[PDB]
Amino acid sequence: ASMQKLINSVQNYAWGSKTALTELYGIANPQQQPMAELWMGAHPKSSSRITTVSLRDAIEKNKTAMLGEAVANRFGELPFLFKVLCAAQPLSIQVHPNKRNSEIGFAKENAAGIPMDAAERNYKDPNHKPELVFALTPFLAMNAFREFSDIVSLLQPVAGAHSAIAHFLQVPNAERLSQLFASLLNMQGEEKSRALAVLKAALNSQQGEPWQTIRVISEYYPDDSGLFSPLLLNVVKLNPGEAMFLFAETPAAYLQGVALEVMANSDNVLRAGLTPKYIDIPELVANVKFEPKPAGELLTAPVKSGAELDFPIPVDDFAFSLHDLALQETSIGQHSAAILFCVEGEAVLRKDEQRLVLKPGESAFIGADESPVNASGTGRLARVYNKL
Repeated sequence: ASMQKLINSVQNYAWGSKTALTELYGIANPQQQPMAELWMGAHPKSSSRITTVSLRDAIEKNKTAMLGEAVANRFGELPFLFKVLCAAQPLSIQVHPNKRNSEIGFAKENAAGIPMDAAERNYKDPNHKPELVFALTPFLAMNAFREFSDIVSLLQPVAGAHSAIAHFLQVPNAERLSQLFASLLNMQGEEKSRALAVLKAALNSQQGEPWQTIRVISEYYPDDSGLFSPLLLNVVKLNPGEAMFLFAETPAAYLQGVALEVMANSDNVLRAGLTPKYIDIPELVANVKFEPKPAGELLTAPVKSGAELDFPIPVDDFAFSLHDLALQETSIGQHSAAILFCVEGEAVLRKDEQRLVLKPGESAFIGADESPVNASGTGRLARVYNKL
């Protein structure tokens, strides 16, 4: 009644793990389909359900009661989508355009009648909202350009791969990094073969990172210019419990591991490597900020208050927090809708006389009108909500 145990959709994309969700959370998979994403939210294409009715429909009927006044007024819907992402294969490198360009791209595609579900559709929102990724198992990824001196150092053993690399080495700056980035992506035929050969040779003469990451990617993307991108972008291996923001105009890729993912329901994606799909390179370059981001600034620094561990997000759309469960009840309240997810151990949620048990991988939806709820047990409980 007050606490709705969620029935969640599993997107079976080809790149998904066949065993990850089953091993971690005991979720059934007898056909051994690749389970890529567990969706917790009210996305129109595949909303979570409550005991069954659609959560989206449940929210539609009583928005102010379910979402709260603040969220209803600001967004008019559940403003976030909460996912468990299981990367068995490396995914494409993606850029999320900024607000200004997101409006134009969104408008451009709408002006040409491009449907929202079409494969050509890159822009599905007239705004940039950030994305938080939170590691559940060791999570390999790429995020943002390295310091120019770091890129210089890493490009030395493959200087002869392409003239644009040599060009960047002469003057390591933003505009030549942009030229390098675009030229790499635009390599064709024997220009591509020559460059790749030089890289594959360097793999045998270089050790450690990011050369090991290139080897891991090359199994799935052997004939792809994106194999050079770990030399340009920071390779990050998040330990369980660490988190990362996806920034606008900043190339990033999820390579392997299991992680929680909070985002806005609609997303804008320009592919930037590790993909068979066509890439509009001028549009990509126009939507990329070629400014180095040091490794220290990649991880989101959380804030611990009591048993709550908040990961501050620079926008009101969604908030993320971990709650260390104890045997004594602690109150988990909010002025908005919340989705509670049991990360590990076990979570007993209580609202008056109602009790709801959540084993790892299970989740519950708490409406704004049913806050607060008392949580006890062991392990950690993850919450997505709004600080409004």
